[PDB]
Amino acid sequence: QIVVGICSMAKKSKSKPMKEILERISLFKYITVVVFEEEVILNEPVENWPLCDCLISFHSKGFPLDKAVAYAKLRNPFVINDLNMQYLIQDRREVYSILQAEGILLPRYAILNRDPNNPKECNLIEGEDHVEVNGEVFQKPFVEKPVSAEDHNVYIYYPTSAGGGSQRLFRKIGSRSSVYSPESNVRKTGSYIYEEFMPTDGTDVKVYTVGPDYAHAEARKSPALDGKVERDSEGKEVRYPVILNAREKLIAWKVCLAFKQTVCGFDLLRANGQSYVCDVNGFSFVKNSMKYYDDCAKILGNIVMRELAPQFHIPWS
Ligand SMILES: O=C(N[C@@H]1[C@@H](OP(=O)(O)O)[C@H](OP(=O)(O)O)[C@H](OP(=O)(O)O)[C@H](OP(=O)(O)O)[C@H]1OP(=O)(O)O)C(F)(F)P(=O)(O)O
Ligand SMILES: Nc1ncnc2c1ncn2[C@@H]1O[C@H](COP(=O)(O)OP(=O)(O)NP(=O)(O)O)[C@@H](O)[C@H]1O
Ligand SMILES: [Mg+2]
Ligand SMILES: [Mg+2]
Ligand SMILES: [Mg+2]
Ligand SMILES: [Mg+2]
Repeated sequence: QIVVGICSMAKKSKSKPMKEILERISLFKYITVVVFEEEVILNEPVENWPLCDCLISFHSKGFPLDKAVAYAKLRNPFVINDLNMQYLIQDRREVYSILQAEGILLPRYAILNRDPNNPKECNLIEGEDHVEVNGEVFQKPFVEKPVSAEDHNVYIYYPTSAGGGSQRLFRKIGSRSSVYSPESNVRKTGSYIYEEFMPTDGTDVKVYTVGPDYAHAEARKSPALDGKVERDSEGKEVRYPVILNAREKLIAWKVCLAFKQTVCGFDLLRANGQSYVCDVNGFSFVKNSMKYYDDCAKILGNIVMRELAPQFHIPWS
């Protein structure tokens, strides 16, 4: 049997989408799935981790990426989602630099780095209705993102013409994704990316790749609006249908290969007749789509078979 190893925190490994997809991958005649126990990932040295021929491994809060990297170096499996790139995906400055190198449209932005060892002072000038970051002017409205991609405390600053103040986004807490603050002054501690506000129809497009030639998209209400989460009868966030255009399918192809993440979530802003990438999240499954479960398991199983069938001497056409 070809062994597919799943290496992630239990919250991910035991998620509904993961269980649905692993059950379908196991339907492949020559594939066996081994899900690495969280206790083993955290507390056992990598030399005691299970063997696999193909490794599906991804960082989330609490995951020891250093260990996953050492395991891949030790055992040299076929890696679906590159582990070294998952360090860069944690840093919005590294994400944006990769997108730029790939000729991918993204909001105009500037980085404000505050050295806490070298705070003689910042390169930031603030007016009522704009900031200047290393000389570059952002008129309100503009967006302020922590450089840490794991920190979801993204602020939007409104112009005087629209009543001033700010919208403070955060990781969903039940009914809410953002709240208005009367505060008009930017944050004075930390490092941030400042970017131009892209005007959408009030929705974000979420894109989910399975290799560079498959991308499911769906839309949700922007947290940049009032911050009230729309939930269905079953208490799941309301999703709106999306079909990607030819330009957007090319963006998905580029993001998947540039970040070396077979399974990759990213966000698109449909604005000014174009589509801008504002976030790359790495490993992410579509939630509550049976057809996605079917398609994702079939593509990942076929990738494994195409890559490893020859050295296993298994017929594959
Ligand atoms: O907010 C939710 N789930 C989110 C995950 O949070 P966890 O439940 O895993 O903590 C989050 O994971 P982290 O970034 O917090 O680790 C990530 O799920 P992912 O691991 O599949 O990426 C994210 O999706 P993205 O933001 O798209 O990465 C999910 O949000 P939903 O897409 O709303 O389910 C929710 F509470 F489950 P819902 O019931 O509101 O969907
Ligand atoms: N330049 C922008 N213009 C307009 N809206 C933006 C912009 N950047 C971000 N947003 C909005 O703010 C939301 C959060 O920004 P995003 O960079 O996706 O944050 P995050 O903290 O990485 N979220 P997540 O998708 O869960 O990882 C987006 O979904 C948009 O609705
Ligand atoms: Mg099987
Ligand atoms: Mg994540
Ligand atoms: Mg996002
Ligand atoms: Mg993100």
